[PDB]
Amino acid sequence: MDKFRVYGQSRLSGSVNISGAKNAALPILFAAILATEPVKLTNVPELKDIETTLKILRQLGVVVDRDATGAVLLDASNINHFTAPYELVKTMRASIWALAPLVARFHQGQVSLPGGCSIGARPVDLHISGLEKLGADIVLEEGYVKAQVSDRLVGTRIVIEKVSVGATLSIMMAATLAKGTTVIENAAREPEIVDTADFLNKMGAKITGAGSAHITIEGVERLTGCEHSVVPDRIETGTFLIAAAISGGCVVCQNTKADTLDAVIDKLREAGAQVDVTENSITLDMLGNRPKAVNIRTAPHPGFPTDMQAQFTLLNMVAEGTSIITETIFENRFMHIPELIRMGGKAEIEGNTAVCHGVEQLSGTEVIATDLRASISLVLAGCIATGETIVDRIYHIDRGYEHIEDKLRGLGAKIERFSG
Amino acid sequence: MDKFRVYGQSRLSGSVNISGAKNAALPILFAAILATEPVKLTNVPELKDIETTLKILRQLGVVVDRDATGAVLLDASNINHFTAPYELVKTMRASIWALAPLVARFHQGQVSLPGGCSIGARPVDLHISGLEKLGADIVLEEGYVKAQVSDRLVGTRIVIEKVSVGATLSIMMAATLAKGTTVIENAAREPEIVDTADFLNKMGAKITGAGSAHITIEGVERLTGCEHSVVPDRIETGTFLIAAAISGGCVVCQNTKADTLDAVIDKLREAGAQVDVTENSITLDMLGNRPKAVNIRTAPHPGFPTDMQAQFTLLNMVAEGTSIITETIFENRFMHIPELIRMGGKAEIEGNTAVCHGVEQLSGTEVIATDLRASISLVLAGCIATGETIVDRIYHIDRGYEHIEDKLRGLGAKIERFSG
Ligand SMILES: CC(=O)N[C@H]1[C@@H](OP(=O)(O)OP(=O)(O)OC[C@H]2O[C@@H](n3ccc(=O)[nH]c3=O)[C@H](O)[C@@H]2O)O[C@H](CO)[C@@H](O)[C@@H]1O
Ligand SMILES: CC(=O)N[C@H]1[C@@H](OP(=O)(O)OP(=O)(O)OC[C@H]2O[C@@H](n3ccc(=O)[nH]c3=O)[C@H](O)[C@@H]2O)O[C@H](CO)[C@@H](O)[C@@H]1O
Repeated sequence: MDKFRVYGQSRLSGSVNISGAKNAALPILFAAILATEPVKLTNVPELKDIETTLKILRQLGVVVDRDATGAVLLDASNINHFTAPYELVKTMRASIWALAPLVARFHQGQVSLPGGCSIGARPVDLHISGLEKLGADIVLEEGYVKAQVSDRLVGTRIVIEKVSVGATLSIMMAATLAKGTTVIENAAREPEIVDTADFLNKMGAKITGAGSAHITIEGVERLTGCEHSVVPDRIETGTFLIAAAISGGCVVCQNTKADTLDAVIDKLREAGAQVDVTENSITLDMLGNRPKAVNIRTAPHPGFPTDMQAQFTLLNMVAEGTSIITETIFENRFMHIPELIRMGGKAEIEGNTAVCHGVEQLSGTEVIATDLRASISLVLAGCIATGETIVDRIYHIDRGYEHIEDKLRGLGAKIERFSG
Repeated sequence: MDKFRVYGQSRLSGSVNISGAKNAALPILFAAILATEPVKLTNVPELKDIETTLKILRQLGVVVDRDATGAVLLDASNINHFTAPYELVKTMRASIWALAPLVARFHQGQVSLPGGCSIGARPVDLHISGLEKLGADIVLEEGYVKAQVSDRLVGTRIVIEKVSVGATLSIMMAATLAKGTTVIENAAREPEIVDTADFLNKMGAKITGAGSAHITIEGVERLTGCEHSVVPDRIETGTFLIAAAISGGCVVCQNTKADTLDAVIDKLREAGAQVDVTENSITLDMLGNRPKAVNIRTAPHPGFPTDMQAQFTLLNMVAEGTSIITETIFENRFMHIPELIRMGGKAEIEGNTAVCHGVEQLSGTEVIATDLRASISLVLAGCIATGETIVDRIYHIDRGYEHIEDKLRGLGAKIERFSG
């Protein structure tokens, strides 16, 4: 079981290159099940979630591999299996995205129903419901969501009652091959949804409104292929900007997208940080100052992203003053708080809210990671805490961050991967 | 990684012997740190939690082992180490109970601060707070809760603002050796607390009011030793009564305690079960009938116990009608719902409430265990579901149930433990 050994107080400063969004690459890879011609994806991060997706894709008949240039070449021209197996699905619930394109293109699909997840209740009722409105017959047999449709899907008006990133993407994917026009009202607006829509359009789709709560899709017979550069990862960017904010350092993020982090950037400024945004980079200079506590409320884009919640919890735990953190997306995503309390942090939880009291310094000790995106807060804490910190079960971190040790070391952090 | 293979529909009927309460044996074993003379505990279940406690106890200088008769012999006359190490504490947060007796008897103690736990936020602020009111100086250093006191503790009035089983037990333990009298208002009333108090009294303690919200303890210089038979486990009993209730069978639980399951028994009757209570046994006969849905609201004893919540969720998922399950103890203890949904169950979660719709039959498939007490619901589901069911990560089950496969097989269930 790999662990991270991170050392005493450090000023995190320097340059770091931002990779493509994990959550844009993932849905794009599943959407690729629709491509009848070669696909070439660039700027795809190198982390476990991508590898798992490739394993699922390959067992469907898709030929896909990353070459020496780092680009992902994919050929889905001969899919001959239409099931995403339980053995793989259980490791990454996002694989539910395989159902939509499979049934839209091949009129049948099967995916293991995602079970429980630590961070909260995550049913996929909205995905099923949306596909059913497009004309799909779906049943649950032996733990598998089985979808079938006698003819091409049929576009129609669809109002998702809850703001859902996943459901918005499943429905949109399926809608690209449906007969007529589909309209997704109350659609999630996340930047990854915009990128997937742009990807599909480059292959012949006709999607407009992506980024808004009103999506319009004019179905087509089939999609071809394309080359696509994945949109910069706003969460990785936010995470590194936070690295400087919590250490009083100065960090420059390269290859960023200016407008996908407004909520995060505003909070960093509210906390006392100076941030400079150029078309392709973002620089945060904490001017060697301690952060000022700021309240946080997670919500769908463009509001504050839940994937940046833990990162900001850490910022608040070392800031000056008291703050209120409210999580409205996943009601049980505070696992990092008690791990941070072990390091000297001060906070109290009540429902979906946490009230933190900032402290001057954290102290190193052993802590456990459990959330692929949120747990990064523990590694960051190790970088600014006194003495030594041991972050166990970092395999979670490897699912949501590429070359995390190299990128952090590049900012002055003393971190080494070991086992035993 | 061990898993359970359980087979198709079965009527669970027969006799099963109930063991001592895991949660009475655990606090009693930590309370034993106070004993200056030999201790002999009988009716102690054989499950992982006991083994972990013994490992912690042994590294303190306590000589303790279960003999061939199954009895646990303990000698804490020569404790020479006063730290419960992170390596052990992280596997069972209940080890926090080691701090109270250590500081009360040796005036110093050290225990790793429990980190995060899947089922919910579980701080121990009340334990620390209570010990501090008794005269202990406590600090958090390098992830360890360090307690110290220059002289014997001093008894005083203590009002725990929240109903807490753990805090009620830490404070009571420490109070037995404090100077003067301690009064614990708003104390938790659980049967295991009554049993621990009876155990301590047999060693010279002077505790009255256990079982009520008002505990009175007259401190003494030192405690001696005794022989004690652990109180029957109400949760294991409830679990087996439920086995019959969900399968229309008839089960007889031997060596039970009549009055520790009133809430559970009433709900079973509300659900259509016939239950006969004798001084030493409880029999549930479902008369081969399907259960009638019943609402559930968890709360401190004598209300409905959270440790029986999943078990009843399963009962509701196969009952007739709709039900509302509200969890007020641990807000994130519904992990079993999505695993049960995979088996054909119907339910929707909203906050700390789950609304279930009973179905006629469940269907076998693979599911994952994650809660030492709650996950037993998944194994039970396997017993009544059609076809085959695979319950993975049963090591959790082994922490909270002794010889679970043997006891279930003894009721007609087809279950086998395997790996790979
Ligand atoms: C692979 C991926 O991109 N994962 C991201 C995606 O997850 P995810 O796909 O789950 O995001 P959703 O926006 O769909 O849903 C968030 C909330 O909606 C609920 N819900 C969702 C679907 C449904 O059918 N029914 C339902 O009740 C969920 O239980 C949860 O409370 O968005 C989250 C919020 O930005 C991120 O933290 C995840 O990292
Ligand atoms: C070893 C053992 O006996 N474990 C049992 C014990 O756990 P446990 O010792 O945690 O029980 P508690 O009754 O003390 O507490 C339950 C609730 O109180 C909160 N709390 C508790 C202590 C504290 O200092 N601060 C605080 O906020 C917890 O976060 C939780 O929400 O009771 C639970 C409820 O019967 C059972 O499900 C556990 O299996």
